[PDB]
Formats: sequence, structure tokens, C-alpha cells
Amino acid sequence: MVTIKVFSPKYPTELEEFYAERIADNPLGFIQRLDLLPSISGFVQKLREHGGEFFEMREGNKLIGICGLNPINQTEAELCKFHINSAYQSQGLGQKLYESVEKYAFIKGYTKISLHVSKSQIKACNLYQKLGFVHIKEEDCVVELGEETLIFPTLFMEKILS
Ligand SMILES: CC(=O)SCCNC(=O)CCNC(=O)[C@H](O)C(C)(C)COP(=O)(O)OP(=O)(O)OC[C@H]1O[C@@H](n2cnc3c(N)ncnc32)[C@H](O)[C@@H]1OP(=O)(O)O
Repeated sequence: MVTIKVFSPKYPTELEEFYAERIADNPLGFIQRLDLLPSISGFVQKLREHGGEFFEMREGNKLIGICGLNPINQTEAELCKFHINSAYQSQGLGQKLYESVEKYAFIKGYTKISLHVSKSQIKACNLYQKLGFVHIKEEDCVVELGEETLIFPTLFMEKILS
């Protein structure tokens, strides 16, 4: 039995452990040195302090999915931290999790959802196309992190809700 609600940790480091595993499972598309960035729990707090929200998906009490919503302005919000556990992918759960976040954004008053994603993330790019997102631009995003300089081929997308 699968449930979606606002995220609440079952134990203190649950989000950190789930996130690190999702990030390590996607080596081509994400910054891997999570120790050099603020914790995912601080990210959630930043979202909520600016009017955003962070959501969970659980099978029983087992976390299997996460998704964030970050406001840009009065009418535009950004999807972020969209992840489903490997064993539960490709069954329709991610689409259902997205549809919950979109409905929540629509009720809050957002009329546009934007996002960016690495081109290596094939499943996500197919889903966003299925959901009706439209490409804005492609770009090789340069990120300097510590003693490294990383290059991510990235897609930017928008969807109008109303
Ligand atoms: C804004 C951001 O956060 S960008 C970061 C996005 N996150 C990632 O890339 C992390 C890695 N991927 C994932 O965690 C997940 O696959 C998600 C969250 C992107 C998608 O959730 P899933 O459970 O896999 O998706 P779901 O089962 O609902 O599939 C929906 C659509 O995704 C696409 N898709 C899913 N699985 C596959 C697959 N194996 N091959 C190709 N396309 C696929 C299809 O378009 C599918 O629609 P369909 O079933 O009608 O053909």
C-alpha cells in the first residue's frame, strides 16, 4: 500500500541515507560529492522557509520516493529532488508522485512549473515529455566544486498549468 504526503522523517537521518543512495545510483547526472554541499535536510528547510514544500512516497512505512517544489516568483515554481527508488521505478509511481506535486502547486496558485535535468536521465526526460513539458534550452552547465570542475549537459523545461 503506497501513500503520498508531506515529508516527515521516520528517524533523524532517513532523508540523508535515502538521498545519498539515489544520488549514487545516478552517477552521470548529479553531483556526487554530497559532503561539499548543504545537507538535503537543510535544502528541505530552505524550501519550506520560502513557501515551498517537500513530499514523500511510502510503501507502508518504507520511504521509496521524494519530490520537491521550490517557488521562483508569484506564479512560477521549480520541480526538484524528484527521485523514486530503483526497485520501484517504471511502474507508474513517479508519474503519480509528480501529479500530486503539480496539483498542490496549482492549488497554491502557481501557473508555471519549470525544471532542469541532465540529458543522461532518460526516464525523467521521457516522463516530462509525457506530462507535457516543453523544452526551453539545452546547455552544458559548468559547476566548480572544490578542486574539480564538472560539466553537465542539461535540458530546461516549462509547463503551463493555467
Ligand atoms: C526536476 C528533477 O528533479 S530532475 C531529476 C529527475 N530524477 C532522476 O532522473 C532520478 C532517476 N529516475 C527516477 O528516480 C525515476 O525514474 C523518475 C522519478 C524520474 C520517474 O519515476 P518512475 O517511477 O521511474 O516513473 P513511471 O513509472 O511513472 O514512468 C512514467 C514515464 O517515465 C518514462 N519511463 C519510465 N521508465 C522508463 C524506462 N525504463 N525506459 C524509458 N522510459 C521510461 C516513460 O515516459 C513512462 O511513461 P509510460 O509508462 O506511459 O511509458
